[PDB]
Amino acid sequence: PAWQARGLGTARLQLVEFSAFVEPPDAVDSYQRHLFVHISQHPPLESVDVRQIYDKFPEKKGGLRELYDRGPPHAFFLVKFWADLNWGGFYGVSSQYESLEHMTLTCSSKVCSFGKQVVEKVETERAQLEDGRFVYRLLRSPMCEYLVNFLHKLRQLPERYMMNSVLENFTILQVVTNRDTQELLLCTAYVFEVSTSERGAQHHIYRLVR
Ligand SMILES: CC(=O)CCc1c[nH]c2ccc(OCc3ccccc3)cc12
Repeated sequence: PAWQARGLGTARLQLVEFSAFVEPPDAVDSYQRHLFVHISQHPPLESVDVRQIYDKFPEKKGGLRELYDRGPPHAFFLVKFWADLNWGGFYGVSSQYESLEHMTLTCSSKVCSFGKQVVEKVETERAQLEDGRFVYRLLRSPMCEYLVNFLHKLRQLPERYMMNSVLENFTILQVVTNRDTQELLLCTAYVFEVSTSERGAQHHIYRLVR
């Protein structure tokens, strides 16, 4: 019917902002950051069948199929990114979410290659009540050396189509849960392409359904 999402969020937990970036060693003297990917959230979304992408994510325990069976279904999103790979500095990742309620969150980010987990970062964040809403800040988390090395390698490939072949097998799953209750709040699958040089980062957000 309606009650379908218009952005990457639920009624309990909206994404405010996400970005992955690099600030070069000279940012100290004149500031600059490069954004590989970026979502800012300050008509319903299109949907994609989750069965179609199981094989791109880990299986057995905390993999897509069992997370979807566990549910709740309305918390599952797919982000397609066109990443801007055109730039020993600082590689970071910043997320911010908002809720009506006070929770401690667990945020897990699982990097996967050919559908199999390679690295995983798990952080927790207690709420900070601000003007009405609660807010959850995970700003400037350092990027896993895995990704940093991946990026440098990807950057050097001589053809966009090779970058996209390589990225065809590279995925990220973000799972955010209420650390106290264990309830799942947001689950986001990321699939990746490279954008062209002078087009910067873009994205498109889908609901995951079945
Ligand atoms: C501390 C960590 O390592 C967490 C990293 C993380 C969580 N969600 C993400 C979504 C996208 C992303 O990187 C963008 C990218 C990756 C590969 C090629 C081009 C662009 C990184 C992350």
